[PDB]
Amino acid sequence: KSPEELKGIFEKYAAKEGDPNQLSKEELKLLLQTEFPSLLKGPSTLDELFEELDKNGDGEVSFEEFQVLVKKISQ
Ligand SMILES: [Ca+2]
Ligand SMILES: [Ca+2]
Repeated sequence: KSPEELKGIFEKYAAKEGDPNQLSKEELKLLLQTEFPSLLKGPSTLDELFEELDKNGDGEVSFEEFQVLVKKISQ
């Protein structure tokens, strides 16, 4: 899908709790299993995907941080 469509998906989830703008490990899990099931059933564990994605270490994944995965998503 288009970039605007991914932001859309990102968005429904980031808002379920905490910062309505960023993903929590729970919200990322939720996103991943409903929308992209094989991202999370690869070599990394959700926990390990979370570490990779959280660049700062603020416990949230922003949309910009989320861009990494997109390559696999779009793939
Ligand atoms: Ca959130
Ligand atoms: Ca972060």
